[PDB]
Parts: sequence; C-alpha cells; structure tokens
Amino acid sequence: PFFPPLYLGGPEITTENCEREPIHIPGSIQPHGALLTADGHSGEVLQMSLNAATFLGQEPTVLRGQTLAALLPEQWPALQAALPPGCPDALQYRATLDWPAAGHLSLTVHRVGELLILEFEPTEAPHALRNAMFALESAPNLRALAEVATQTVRELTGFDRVMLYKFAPDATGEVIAEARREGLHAFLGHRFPASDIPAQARALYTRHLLRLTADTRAAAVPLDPVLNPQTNAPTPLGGAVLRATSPMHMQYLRNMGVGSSLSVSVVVGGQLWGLIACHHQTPYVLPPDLRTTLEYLGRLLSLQVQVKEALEH
Amino acid sequence: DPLPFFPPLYLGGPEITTENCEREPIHIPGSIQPHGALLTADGHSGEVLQMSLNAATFLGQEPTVLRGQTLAALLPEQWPALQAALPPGCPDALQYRATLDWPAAGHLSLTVHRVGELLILEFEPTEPHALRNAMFALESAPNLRALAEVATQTVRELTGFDRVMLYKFAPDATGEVIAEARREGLHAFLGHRFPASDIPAQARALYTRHLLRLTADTRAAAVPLDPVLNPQTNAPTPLGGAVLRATSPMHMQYLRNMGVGSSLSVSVVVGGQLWGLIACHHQTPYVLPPDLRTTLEYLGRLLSLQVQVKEALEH
Ligand SMILES: *C/C=C1/C(=C/c2[nH]c(/C=C3[NH+]=C(/C=C4\NC(=O)C(C=C)=C4C)C(C)=C\3CCC(=O)O)c(CCC(=O)O)c2C)NC(=O)[C@H]1C
Ligand SMILES: *C/C=C1/C(=C/c2[nH]c(/C=C3[NH+]=C(/C=C4\NC(=O)C(C=C)=C4C)C(C)=C\3CCC(=O)O)c(CCC(=O)O)c2C)NC(=O)[C@H]1C
Repeated sequence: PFFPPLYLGGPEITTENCEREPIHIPGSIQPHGALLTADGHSGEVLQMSLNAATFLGQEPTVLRGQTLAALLPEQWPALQAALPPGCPDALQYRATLDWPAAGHLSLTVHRVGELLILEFEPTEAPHALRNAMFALESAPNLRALAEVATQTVRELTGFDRVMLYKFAPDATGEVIAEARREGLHAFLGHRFPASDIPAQARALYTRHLLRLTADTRAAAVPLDPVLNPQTNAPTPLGGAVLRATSPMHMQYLRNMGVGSSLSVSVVVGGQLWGLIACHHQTPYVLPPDLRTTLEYLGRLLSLQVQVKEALEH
Repeated sequence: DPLPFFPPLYLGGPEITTENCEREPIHIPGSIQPHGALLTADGHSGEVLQMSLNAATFLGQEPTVLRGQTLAALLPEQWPALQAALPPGCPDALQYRATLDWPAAGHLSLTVHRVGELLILEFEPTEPHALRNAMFALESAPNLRALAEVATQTVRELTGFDRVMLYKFAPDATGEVIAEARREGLHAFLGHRFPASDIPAQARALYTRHLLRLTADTRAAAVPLDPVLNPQTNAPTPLGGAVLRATSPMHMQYLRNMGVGSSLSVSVVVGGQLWGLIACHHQTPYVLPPDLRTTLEYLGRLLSLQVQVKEALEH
C-alpha cells in the first residue's frame, strides 16, 4: 500500500520505506507556478496554492469564492467540452491567457473525478522539431538513435546533461547515451539500483509522461486547504507537473550537484522502456512551449525505439 | 502481375493506360507543381545544375545568373547547415527545413534532401495549442473507431479541407474508408471499398518511405525541370522525396472526374507496412502552407503509434 502523507501524520520516509512514500499526494507544488482546484460542475474554486496572489494578482479571498465562469469567461466552456466527466486523468487541455497582471500565462487543466486541476505558469509569444523528427527516423540503429535523441534534446534545451536511461527487465537502470557540457562527470555506461526510482514512482511515470524539479533547493508551496473539501481527502496531483517533488529525490539531486532536473518517459508496449533524463547545474524553469516539444519527442522516440528494436529481433 | 517501370515519356516511354498502370515511373516525372520552385545542386561543390522553369519568378533572378553561382554564394547562411544536416551517404528520406527571408519573394520555406551526389532544394512561400490538445485526445480515445473519428475531425479542423477520411488497406491492398469528416452536403464514402489498383503497387511502395504527397490544383500544368536530365548522370532526376513532384496524369484524371480540386494524404505506417492513409479532398484548388503541413506530418507519426496501441488492445 502507501503510508499516509506527512501532513496527515504518516511516517517520514527513509531508505527502508522508499516504496511507500505517497509522492502523488504531497499537498504542495513548486513555486514557479500556481495551482487552483475547482468543482467540475459549478466551476467553484475549492483549493489554491498559497502563492496564487502573486501570479494571478488577486486579493486572496477573492479567488476562493469565485467561479471559473467568472474568473475565466472565454475558457470555461472549452474546459467543459475538452474534459468531459469520466475522462482519464491523463487527458490535458492547454491555453495561453493574456492576463492583466502577467503578460502571458500558460494554463493546463486536467480532471480527476469531480475536480478540475488548473496550473498556471508564465509563458511567451521553429524547424528544429521537424529536423529532429527526420533525424531520429533515419538513425540506422538503436545506438545511433539514442545518440541523436540526447544531442537533439540538449540542443533544444541547453540542459547541462541529457541522458537516455534504459530499464533492464528487473528495473535496473543503464545510461546508454549521453550528451553533456564539457567538464561534467560522464554517466555513460553506468548502472544504478532499482530503488533509485521506486516502483511507485515508475507506475506513475507510465501514465504521466513528464516531470521536473525546477530548483532542487526551493521550498514547496502548500495547497490551502490541504484536503479537498469535496472528499475531505488529499487532492491527487500526479498528473500535475507543478507537483512538489519528493524530498528524498531532491536530496539525491542535491548530493549529485544538480540544480534543475527533468525527464520524459519512453513507453513501449504499455511498459516503461526508459527515460530522457535532463540535468542542469543551476535552477532552470523550462517554459511550457519548449516542454511540449520534448513531450512530442517522447512519443516519436517511443515509436522509433519499437521500429529499431524490431530490426534487430 | 508486377513488372518493371517504363522509361518516362521524355525518354520515349509509352503513354499510360489502365492496362500498364503499375509500370508508370511516378517518381521521375521531370517536372513539378507550379506553386513552388525546385533547384538541384552538386552535393560536394554546390554547383546549381537543374531548375524548374518558373524558378526566376520565385527567386527573382535570371536562370543564367542562378546557374552561374554555387549554393555557397546563393545561401551563405544555410550552405554549412545543409552540409552538416545532410552528410554524404545519408538516406533520401532525411529532410532539412529552414525559413529564408528572400528580397523579392517574402518568407520562403526551404526543404532540402540528398539523393546520392545530388541536393534537391524546394522553395515555397510560407506564412495555438491545437496540436498538443489533439495529441492528448488521440491518446485518450477508447478504441480504434473513436481514434479514427477524432483523427479525421482534428485534421479537418486544422486544415479546413472539405473531406478528410481514414483509408485503411486490407491484406489484398484493397482499401476501405473507415472514418471521415466531411462538409455539409457531400455524400458519404464511409464503409465503401475500393479495388487495389486504385493505388497501384509502386505508389504504395513509395508511400511507405515518403509519407506525404499532395496535388494542390488538379488542373494545373506541371513545370519542367531545365534541363530535364541530371547533367551528372545524363539520367532522370529522382523526385520521389520532393513534395513539389508532379502527380501522375492518371491519378489527376481520377481526381478531376470525382470533382476534386485539391488532394493530400499522409501515410500511416505500422510495423514497416503501409497500414492506411489520412487522405484529404477539397473541391477547389487549395495550397496548404508548409508549416501547417508539418502539423499533419507530426499527426501521421502519432497516429502510427496509437494505431499500434489500439490494435494490441484487440486480439
Ligand atoms: C527511498 C528511495 C530513494 C529514492 C526515491 C525517489 N526517486 C525518484 C525519482 C527519480 N530518481 C531518478 C534517479 C536517477 N537520476 C539520474 O540522473 C541517475 C543517474 C545519474 C539516477 C539513478 C530519476 C531520473 C527520477 C525521476 C525524476 C527526475 O527526472 O529527476 C522519486 C520520485 C520523484 C518525484 O516524482 O517527486 C523518488 C521518491 N531515490 C533514492 O536515491 C533512494 C534513496
Ligand atoms: C492506371 C491506374 C490508376 C490509378 C493510379 C494511381 N493512383 C494513385 C494515387 C492514389 N489513388 C488514390 C485512390 C483513392 N482516393 C480516394 O479518395 C478514393 C476513394 C474515395 C480512392 C480509391 C489515393 C488516395 C491516392 C494517393 C494520392 C492522393 O491521396 O491524392 C497514383 C499515384 C499518384 C502520384 O503519387 O503521383 C497512381 C499512379 N488510379 C486509378 O483509379 C487507376 C485508373
């Protein structure tokens, strides 16, 4: 099973119970964005991140009464149609708001049962993706495909280290390709225990294909209330990229000297084949539109891995 | 019966009939569609060899001036990028794309690929979260039918085409429309089946490697290359990989007779085989700009993946 989260007086997480930390329900988010939850029917704002006032520019109480209808007039009917009752928690809808306080915000919404989860992040506003797609497809074998993928991602993102991280049948990990800035340790060829990414984290990565720690030293921002009014239970946040990252993992990142981290799941035959894994030495908020490019690349790599593995077997 | 290609018309080959169909060399027509321009150049020196006859009007230069310069001089910023992206021996399927600001012609999209020692350069005029939203909707579709319907509707919304169908090949190469989105008033092709010869075997081979072909105006005359043969080889210039390549007069006659002014289709490739087509029709001529066509190319790949996934959920 899982332990209760901390804020419901569950045990603190150690190396004896890695598998049981409830990473989906941390009750908090990373501070480079803001999150609101809301009722599926009424559009009634039920929870907000204590930092919402910053991003939205709204007097705190104003929000926690109001309706999405009021708050987002153009958007609220689109949401209603895009995310019908009963849809999967994996389905997401995005829009760009030109919002008074903040030039442009990206809005990302998904639905978990009766709750809409809304994420707001700063945003903005060429051929590198098309060029990359053809490059991946003409790679002659899996090894070269891995090399092209890591190089392409590094060029698109500027990340200090990009790795292709392949799982063995027992969930032992192996770095099979790597693109990195001069003057970093090489992780190419190295193998790591299964417990470095515990079973409960791997299952959630099979369904929700991208996550990130924008700053491995930033404090999480609580949800208020912490419990969902609807259920008097924790809000599931696994489908939210703003989710506060496990402290266990943040400690691992810090011990490696990483300041920003991000990964993309490569899913083949319904299973987690590997990850595109990105390190930055310093804090780094990759903007939403560039993340989208990596999300596309994730799908394309999933296709090409199967194609390429089929021409060996 | 499968038989080798006839020589093209310009090398004294025969004209094509419903009989000899499967032997038309559709990949070497010696000509392009008039909404863009094409140059060929030597892959090592960058000497310009062939150009479409309309090139002066896209590129704003006399032929003899174009042909008298190397790509190093014509494309000083792109020439080194081309050479890195398209190394000798690379496959003909690999494409490099850039946007140019050309004085006379505005923003041009440049698409380049390499066939042996030849570079092929295509120039076309070029111009929010719809793709991301579509990607997730496709993935959440519960079964093959719902996927097919979401895919057709999405493509129609992105493009404005009068008709978007999902055409699926059977094992005998006969095809069947299994989903479609269509303009009000058009008659339905849903569930109709068409014989295998409607897309003869050499087209289906070419459609497995080069994943998008189109016909922007079913009545437009083709524009010859000049000279027609590659001076490197005194042989035909391979245009299988060029979207500007002229369409077969057989298929163009087949389209006009249906009342179609514009045609476009994307291959859906599963396990190395052509599974089916995203085929689109417009009643009037219609040019879809290169950046919009890129969205369809990306959806072609997504759909190939999702078709595998939906079919595996099915035994
Ligand atoms: C109690 C168990 C511990 C544990 C937990 C844990 N680990 C993650 C997530 C990740 N761990 C990763 C491991 C590596 N990244 C690398 O670059 C290398 C090699 C150089 C390794 C071995 C990765 C890639 C992830 C995914 C997240 C990311 O992209 O950075 C979680 C879940 C994190 C979250 O979603 O909040 C958890 C709970 N880690 C340990 O080391 C043990 C002691
Ligand atoms: C002598 C042979 C004939 C022949 C040849 C032929 N057909 C194509 C290409 C296509 N034919 C298609 C057929 C259909 N389109 C539809 O909408 C329907 C049904 C509603 C059918 C049956 C399609 C979709 C294509 C692909 C191209 C496109 O989508 O526009 C070629 C190749 C053309 C080229 O690439 O230059 C050839 C040689 N077709 C016949 O009907 C016989 C008489």
